[PDB]
Amino acid sequence: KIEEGKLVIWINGDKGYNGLAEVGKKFEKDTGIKVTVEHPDKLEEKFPQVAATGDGPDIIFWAHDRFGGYAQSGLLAEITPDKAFQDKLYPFTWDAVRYNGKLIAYPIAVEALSLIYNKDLLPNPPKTWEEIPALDKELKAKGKSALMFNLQEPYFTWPLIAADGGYAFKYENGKYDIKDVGVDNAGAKAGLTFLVDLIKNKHMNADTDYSIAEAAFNKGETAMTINGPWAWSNIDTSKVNYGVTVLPTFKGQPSKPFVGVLSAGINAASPNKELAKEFLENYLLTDEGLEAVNKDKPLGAVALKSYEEELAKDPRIAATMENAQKGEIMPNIPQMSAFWYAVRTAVINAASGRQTVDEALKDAQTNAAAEFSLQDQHCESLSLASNISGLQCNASVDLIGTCWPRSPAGQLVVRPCPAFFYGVRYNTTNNGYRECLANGSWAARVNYSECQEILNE
Ligand SMILES: OC[C@H]1O[C@H](O[C@H]2[C@H](O)[C@@H](O)[C@@H](O)O[C@@H]2CO)[C@H](O)[C@@H](O)[C@@H]1O
Repeated sequence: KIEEGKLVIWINGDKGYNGLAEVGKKFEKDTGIKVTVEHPDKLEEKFPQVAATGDGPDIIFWAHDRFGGYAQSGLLAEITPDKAFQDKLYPFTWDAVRYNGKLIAYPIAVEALSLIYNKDLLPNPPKTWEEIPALDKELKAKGKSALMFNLQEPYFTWPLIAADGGYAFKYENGKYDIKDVGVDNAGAKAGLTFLVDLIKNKHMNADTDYSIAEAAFNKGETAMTINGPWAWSNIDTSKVNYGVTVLPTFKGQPSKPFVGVLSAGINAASPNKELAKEFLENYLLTDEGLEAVNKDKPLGAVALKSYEEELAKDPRIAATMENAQKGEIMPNIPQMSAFWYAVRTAVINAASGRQTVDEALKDAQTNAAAEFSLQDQHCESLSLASNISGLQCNASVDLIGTCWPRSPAGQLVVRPCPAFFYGVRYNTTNNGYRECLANGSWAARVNYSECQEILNE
């Protein structure tokens, strides 16, 4: 458990943490409270793993789209800023952090991906995606490359996939339809087909991650990169003469990046709740506070009206806003992470040719919509027919495909042993045993010691 009398904050390592550290350093010699800022790898997934065990940081910075999930697991306190404080920020940023009626975080900044290009290597930037393959074949000559960006994270490839009709969840009569998923329609299919083709013809390498693309652009090896306002800082230091511009169109349609609002949540387990509120409202979300972070790594447009009034003239902020305009603010519904993971997997499996586009994307449809396997359905039909009173274990299938049907609590359940002729599973004459516990959980212990064939296999 986190201790009382300090503040532990987590932010992504691509953001201006050292800028945030100074705000906490100003906070420290003002109230007398130690603020230590960290930036763990895989933060957005690490937070729920530590939190639910009452162990996270006090405050957490991530784009708003993950917050609905956190809120549903009960990891976030609901924030209580007065009407005076709410007026200091843009209404739409508040919408982004509003979940099931309640405000669940403080909005900080509006992020959108932009096309970044090298002016010395590329006077005029391409307007269409279709002309980049033609462009890279010219840059073959001078040992340079047209375009590299993070192909590991579907945030970067989504703008292309969304362009021609692909979407996450259908919005419908003031709500998202979590079963209606635009991940393998004609539009999404086209977009990825096009991406996959850039790698086949060797215009990009499927193993290109964030820091590979970053290093390539900033040293002058590549002509373009796709990135957000945080990236700018290092590019300045590099002294590369760069432009920030509207993302290329695909099939005459604009790229549609998913816009994120950087946001700060309060750990529901954290005792230091008022102290956390004290920090964000009075120290971070201020001209000074936000300026300090922005200097370190640019935030984009900021949620605080007053300080946004300052940054507005920056042509690069304009470009961010032009792209954000073409795209959309992400939903914050708890299914967003199932969506992201689906697309993350689709893109990588296709990127490496483990799957075709259509296989990769039909899988993504499955994944994103939280749909039931055939195996799931088969197993659930095993008890539906006969009725039990009281606590029950839900049907589930274990990692060797044994179906443990819905069963009464506190009972031993007997199922046929698995065996496999090559890929073909079948059931033997022997049995495996598993207890359904008094509390409706399946026991971790599964006795397979009589399963003669599988032991031999
Ligand atoms: O790649 C999917 C990923 O995209 C977004 O994460 C962004 C984040 O919002 C940006 O601020 C920046 O740090 O880059 C991240 C991409 O690595 C979503 O916010 C996130 O939920 C999603 O998984």
